[PDB]
Amino acid sequence: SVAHGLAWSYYIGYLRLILPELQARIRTYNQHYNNLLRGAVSQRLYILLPLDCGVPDNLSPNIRFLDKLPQQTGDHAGIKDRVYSNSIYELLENGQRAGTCVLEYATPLQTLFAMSQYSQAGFSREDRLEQAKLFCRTLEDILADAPESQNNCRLIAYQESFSLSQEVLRHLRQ
Amino acid sequence: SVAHGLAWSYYIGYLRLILPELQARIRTYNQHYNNLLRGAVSQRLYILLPLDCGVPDNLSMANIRFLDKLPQQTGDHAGIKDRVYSNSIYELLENGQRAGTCVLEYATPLQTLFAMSQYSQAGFSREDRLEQAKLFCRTLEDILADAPESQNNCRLIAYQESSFSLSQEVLRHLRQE
Ligand SMILES: Nc1nc(=O)c2ncn([C@@H]3O[C@@H]4COP(=O)(O)O[C@@H]5[C@@H](O)[C@H](n6cnc7c(N)ncnc76)O[C@@H]5COP(=O)(O)O[C@@H]3[C@@H]4O)c2[nH]1
Repeated sequence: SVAHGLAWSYYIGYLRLILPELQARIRTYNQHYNNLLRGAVSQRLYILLPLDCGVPDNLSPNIRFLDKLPQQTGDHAGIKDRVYSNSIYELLENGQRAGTCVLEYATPLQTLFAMSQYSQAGFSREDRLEQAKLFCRTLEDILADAPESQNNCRLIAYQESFSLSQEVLRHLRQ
Repeated sequence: SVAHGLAWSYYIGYLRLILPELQARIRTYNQHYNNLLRGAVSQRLYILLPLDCGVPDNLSMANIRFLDKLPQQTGDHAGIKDRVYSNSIYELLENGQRAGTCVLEYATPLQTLFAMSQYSQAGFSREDRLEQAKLFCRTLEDILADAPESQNNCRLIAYQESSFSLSQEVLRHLRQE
């Protein structure tokens, strides 16, 4: 299926590569690049999984972009020093800072949305919802048995006055 | 199907983003005379599509010699600000002498197909892999044929496996202006 391939590519080509190094990158940021009065970046990659596949290019009102982690580079598929970058976000609640975390949308959901938009893909909006859920289930089952493993990332799936900050804060507060 | 999603993934999240800016990046590189004294970088992105899905991480080691990187291109995508896209320049040797210079890379989704055939949890046989790899290439060509970003700035190089010369494979396409 469509979602089966997207989920395995998200793991094979991304999570498997950046999860084993995420802990070292976050500890580097907290010790050197963090401003004096800014909070420790929580561990773990928080992955946003909107089932409607609505992915804005700019995630950054209670979610404010702070900074980027140090880059991770590697050679892949003949591209020398392919760069992997992640963004740190501040989470506001009642005007007060409630958390800071590495946060991003699952990029394959943008592919599912584009396929529903383009007639040549032959892919309906109903197909999109079924495949989005199937993507999330496959990714969870992959991570459950993955050595790089689910303990470096949290999947935040949700369907849609929904508040995205409160959704992430609920996961960030255990 | 598996290949259907990977092809659209390759177009939506990569080719449609870098192909419209590729010509201007190569031109800027060729405008520096110390770069050009090596040899000029040909236009177009040359995409290697081995049907067996054997994709090494280092193509230079695998008559194909890494030269330099093309200046990076950045953009904001899915909440990752200033995501970095990079491409590499290779010179192709023939009888010990440089015969061509081009931007060259494997299609990264073929490594997903390979890894799926390797992992039992994917439920994906080697027969499945060959079928989907051919479906991937056809679906990618049909997308590029109708893509406004267009296939006039990229070349697909599909092949399988006697001595096989990848450098000669690319050189045959590179010499077809
Ligand atoms: N050669 C090459 N250089 C690149 O910079 C690049 N960036 C993307 N792609 C390929 O285009 C297609 C779609 O791009 P994504 O949705 O962003 O990647 C999807 C995306 O779900 C995720 N991902 C990969 N790199 C990521 C990154 N740097 N940041 C966030 N997510 C990423 O993991 C998938 C597999 O990645 P790749 O298997 O490396 O190949 C991709 C894919 O085939 C690239 N291909």
